[PDB]
Amino acid sequence: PKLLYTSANFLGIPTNRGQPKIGTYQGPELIRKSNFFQLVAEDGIQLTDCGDIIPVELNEAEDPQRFGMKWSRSFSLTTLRIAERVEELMKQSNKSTPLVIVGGDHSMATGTILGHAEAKPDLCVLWIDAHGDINTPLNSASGNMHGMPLSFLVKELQDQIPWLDDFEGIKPCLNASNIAYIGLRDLDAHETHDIRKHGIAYFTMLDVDRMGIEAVIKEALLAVNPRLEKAIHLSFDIDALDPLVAPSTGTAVPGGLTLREGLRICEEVSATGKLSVVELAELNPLLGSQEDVLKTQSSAVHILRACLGHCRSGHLPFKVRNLTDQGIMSRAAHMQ
Amino acid sequence: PKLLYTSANFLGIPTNRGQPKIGTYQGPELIRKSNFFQLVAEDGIQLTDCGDIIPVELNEAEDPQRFGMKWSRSFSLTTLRIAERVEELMKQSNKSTPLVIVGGDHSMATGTILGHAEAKPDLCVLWIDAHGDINTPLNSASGNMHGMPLSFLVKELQDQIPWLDDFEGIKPCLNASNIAYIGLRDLDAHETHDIRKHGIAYFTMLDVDRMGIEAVIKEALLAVNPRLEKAIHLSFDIDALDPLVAPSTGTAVPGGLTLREGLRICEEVSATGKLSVVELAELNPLLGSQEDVLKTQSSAVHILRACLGHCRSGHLPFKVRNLTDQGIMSRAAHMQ
Amino acid sequence: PKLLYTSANFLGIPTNRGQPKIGTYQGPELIRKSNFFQLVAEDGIQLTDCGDIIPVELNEAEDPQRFGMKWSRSFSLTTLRIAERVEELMKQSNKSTPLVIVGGDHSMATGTILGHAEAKPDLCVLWIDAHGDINTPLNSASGNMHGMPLSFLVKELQDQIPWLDDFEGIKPCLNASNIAYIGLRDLDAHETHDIRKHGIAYFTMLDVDRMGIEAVIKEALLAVNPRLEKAIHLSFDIDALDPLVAPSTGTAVPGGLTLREGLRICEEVSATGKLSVVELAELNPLLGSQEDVLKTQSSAVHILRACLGHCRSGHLPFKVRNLTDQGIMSRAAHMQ
Ligand SMILES: N=C(NO)NCC[C@H](N)C(=O)O
Ligand SMILES: N=C(NO)NCC[C@H](N)C(=O)O
Ligand SMILES: N=C(NO)NCC[C@H](N)C(=O)O
Ligand SMILES: [Mn+2]
Ligand SMILES: [Mn+2]
Ligand SMILES: [Mn+2]
Ligand SMILES: [Mn+2]
Ligand SMILES: [Mn+2]
Ligand SMILES: [Mn+2]
Repeated sequence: PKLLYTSANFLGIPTNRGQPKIGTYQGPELIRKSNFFQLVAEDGIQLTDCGDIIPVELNEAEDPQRFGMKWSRSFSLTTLRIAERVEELMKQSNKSTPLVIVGGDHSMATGTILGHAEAKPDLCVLWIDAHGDINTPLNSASGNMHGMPLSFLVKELQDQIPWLDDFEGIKPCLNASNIAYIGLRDLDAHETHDIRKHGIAYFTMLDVDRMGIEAVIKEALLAVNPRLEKAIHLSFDIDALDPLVAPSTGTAVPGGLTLREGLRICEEVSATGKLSVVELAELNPLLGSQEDVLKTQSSAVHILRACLGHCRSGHLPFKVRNLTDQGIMSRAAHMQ
Repeated sequence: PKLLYTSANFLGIPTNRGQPKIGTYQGPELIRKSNFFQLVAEDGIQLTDCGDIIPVELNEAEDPQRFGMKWSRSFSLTTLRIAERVEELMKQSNKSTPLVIVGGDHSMATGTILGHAEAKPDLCVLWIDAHGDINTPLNSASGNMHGMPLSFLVKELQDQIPWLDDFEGIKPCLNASNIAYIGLRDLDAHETHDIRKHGIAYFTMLDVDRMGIEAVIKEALLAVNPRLEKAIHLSFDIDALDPLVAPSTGTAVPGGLTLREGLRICEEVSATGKLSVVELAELNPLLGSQEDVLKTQSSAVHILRACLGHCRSGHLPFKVRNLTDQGIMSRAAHMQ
Repeated sequence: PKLLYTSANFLGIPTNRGQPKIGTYQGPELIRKSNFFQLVAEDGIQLTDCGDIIPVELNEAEDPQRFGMKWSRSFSLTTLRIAERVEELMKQSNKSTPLVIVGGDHSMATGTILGHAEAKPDLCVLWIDAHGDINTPLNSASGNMHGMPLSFLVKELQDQIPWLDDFEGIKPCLNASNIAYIGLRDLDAHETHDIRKHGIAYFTMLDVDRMGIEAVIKEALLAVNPRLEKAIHLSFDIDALDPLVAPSTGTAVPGGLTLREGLRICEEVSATGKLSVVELAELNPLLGSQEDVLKTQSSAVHILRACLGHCRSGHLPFKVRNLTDQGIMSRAAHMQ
C-alpha cells in the first residue's frame, strides 16, 4: 500500500513554566513509554526520535513578574531555543516529513510556530483546544504563559502586547486570517473580543453540536487553507478532548470532543497531505489516578497515530502470506 | 453586551421524603458550595440567593401509608408550603427574572409548578428526565412520591387520583397538551399508557437517537410553546444525563443525554426569553465516590449556567482594556 | 400489546480457551446474576434458561500448538459440541423463538454459527465487533482462537486454512457475501486484505462517524439481508462498545460505539422479525474494578433486552388498572 507520509520526526518539549501544576514536563516520556513508536512502525512509517528540547528554567530572582506574566524570561529564552530547533528540523525536511511534537504545556506553541514559520512562512494554524490561548499579557487573569502563546504571534494584536527587550526576537509571523479554532468552550472575555474583532475563524463546542464535526472540519480547512496550498501547523491541546477520555491535564473542561471527533479532525488534517507539524500539549501524568493517566496516554496515542495517517478502516499488509509457500496442505487442497 | 436576563433568583428545596435514599437534601448545598454563583456574576447576572424552603417532614405515626403512598401527608403539606413560596417569588418578579430552584428529589415539582402556575397560569412545562414521574398512586410500584409529581397536576388524570382531604388544595393546573418530555428511557407501563392516551408530547432517547437533539428541541418547543407566547417551567432531572456524567443520583439509567445534549436543551430554552422557572432535581451527594460527586456537581453547574444564558461561544467584556491608558509602551508603538 | 417474539431461549457458553485471560467463563453467570430475566418477563416474554454448554478443555499434553494455534483441539471438539446443541435448539424452534447465547470468548462463534446454519442454511451474519475475528491460522500473530472464528466458516477462505483431521466436521457454511461488520477499529492487516478482496460488507467506526449509525445499520441490513428474507445471526462482541461503557473485557479498544449506538443496532435488528440467534461475547467479570464489572454487566443487559424487543419509548400494560374497581373514590368523582 501507499502512504502519504513514509517517515516522520518526533520531538519532546517538556515545558512546565507556562502553568503552575508540576508534571507537564513528563508528557513526552508518557508517550515514549507507550506503544506509540511500535504501532507507527507497524504501519510502515519510519519514525525518528530527535530527543527533547531542554527548556530554559530561570530561578525566582532572575525571572520576576513583568506585566503580570509568570516566568516570562524563561518563556522568551525557551521560545527562541524551541524556534531554533524546530526551524532546523523543518529545513532538513525540505512526500513531506511531518514533525510530531509532544509537550509540555501549551506555552511551547509560541516557539514551535515561530520556528515552523521560519521554514515555511506561508503556513496556517489549526488550534484544537477548549481554550483560546490568545490572551494578551495585561488581560490575563492568571499570568500563566500557557494562556497567551498565540498573542505574541498575531500581527493584529501587537498594539496590546507590552514591549520587552528579551521578546524582540519573537517576531509576529501570523495573520488573524491564518488561524482556525476547533473545540472552544472556555474563552475569557477579552479573547472573545479579540477573536471576533479581528475575524479569527473559530468553531466552539456549540458549533460542533449544531453543525456536526464533519462540517466543522470542512469549514475550518476552508477558512484558512482553501485549496490545500499551505503547510498546516496542527496545535492539539489534549484538554480539547472530554475529561472522560483525557482526565490527566491541568485545566479540564466538561463537554469536550469525543475521542472519535478528535480522531476525525486528525484524520482529515492528515489526509490533506499538508500536515507539516503536529503538536500535542498539556499532558500531565502527575494528575489524576493511575487509570486516568492510562486513559489520557491512550487517547494521545490514538490521536497521534491518526495524524500520521493511521486508518481505522485498516491497512493492507506489505507482503501477502500464502499457505503453499511453506509446504502446507490447505483444506481446499485436501478436498480432492 | 446585552443579556436576556440580567438578574435571577435562587432557591433551595431539600426534599428527601419523595424517595428513600438519604442525601437529596444536600443537593442545594452541593451547588452553593460550587463556583456557580461566582461564574454567573462573572457573566453580568445579578443572582439573589433566596435561601431554602423548609420541607414538612412528619414522623411515621403521623404519616402512615395511604393508597400505597409513602409520606403522602409530608408531601401534601410540603407541596403547599413550596407553592406558596414560589408564587410569592414569581409575583414580585412581575426582562423577566428567572427563578432557579435546586432540589431535592423530584417530588418538589408538584409544589413548584403549582405555585408557578398561580403566578403565570398560562405556562408550559418541559420535563427533562429519564422517567415519567406521572404515575397515579394506585399504579405506582414503589409508592415513592418522586415518581408521581405530575399526576396530581394534570387535569386529564384526575379520575385516577384517589381523593384525600389534605390534597384538596393541590389543584390540577396543567393540561396534557402543556407538557413535553425530553430524555425518557425508563417509563413504567401505566405511564406509557397515560402519556399515549392523553397525547402528551414526548421525546425518548430513541427519538433523540433518530432525530438528533437539535430537532427534538425544536419539536418539543413547537408542541407546547408554538410562538413562544407562554412562560416556560423547565423541570430538569439530573438523571436525564448519562450516569458517566451524573453518577450521583438515586435512580441512574444508562444511555442518557450527553452533557452537550443537555446544554443544548438549556441553551435553546434560555434563548427563547421565556425561561420563567428552572429546577434541577435528584442530586444526591451522598451517592457514589468523591469524584462521582464532583462530576455530578460540575454537570449541574454547567447545566444551570446555560439556563441563565451562558454562552459556550464566549462573552464580550464589559469594558475593553487598552494598553496606553496605563502609560505602557506596546510592541507596535515601540517599532518607530 | 403485541410482541414480535413472545418466547425465547437462553444458553450459556463459558468458553475461555480462545484467549488467554481467565474469566470469560464467568460471562453467563454475570448475566444470570443480573435482573435480566426479571426485566424480560416484565415485558411479557417467556424466557427459558436452557443451561450451559460444557466446553471441552484438554490439557497441555493433549493439545499442543498446531500451526501456531493455541488449544485448537479443545476448539474443534468444543465447536462440534456447541454446533450440535445449537442445531438441536434451533430445530425445536421450528413468531419465531430467538436463542440468546451468553459467552464466553468469541471463539464460540464457529460452533454457534455452524449449528445455526444447520437449522437455517440460508442465514446472514451481523458481526458487531471492534475486531475482524477472521484471521486464518498462519496469519494470526497471537495464535488465540477467538481471533479466527469466522475464517473456518467462510468458503472463500478455505485455501488459506491448513487442513486438520479434527477440523473436518467444521464445514464452511458461509459465503463472504452473507456477512456484514459493524464497529471495526482494530483490523489486522491480513484481515483487511481478506475483507476487501472477497468483498465482505464492513462498516468501521470511521463509517459510523461519517454516515451516522442510522444509515450504517440500514446499509448493513441492505448488504446481507435486502428484503428481510434471511434469518439473522447477530454476533455481538461486548468490546464493540466503548471501554467507558464496557471496560470488563479482554481486548478493549478506545473510540467505540456508544451504548445508544449499540442499542440502535439491536433495536433495528430485533424489529426485522428475523432475529434468530443473538450471542454476546467476551464479557470478563474478572477484569477491572467492581464498578467496571457493573457497568459492563448493565450494558450487556440493556443490549440483550433490546435484542428481544425492549422499547425505550415504553410498553403498554397488559391490563389497565381502574380506580373504581377497588371501590375507591377519585378526585374527579369527589368534585360533585
Ligand atoms: N490550559 C489552558 N489553555 O489551553 N489554560 C488557559 C486558561 C486561561 N485562558 C488563561 O489565560 O490562564
Ligand atoms: N427518579 C425517578 N424519576 O425521575 N424515579 C421514578 C421511578 C419510578 N417511575 C417510580 O414511580 O418510582
Ligand atoms: N477480542 C478480539 N476480537 O474480538 N481479539 C482478536 C485480536 C486479534 N485480531 C487476534 O487475532 O488475536
Ligand atoms: Mn492550550
Ligand atoms: Mn486548553
Ligand atoms: Mn424525576
Ligand atoms: Mn428521573
Ligand atoms: Mn470478537
Ligand atoms: Mn472484539
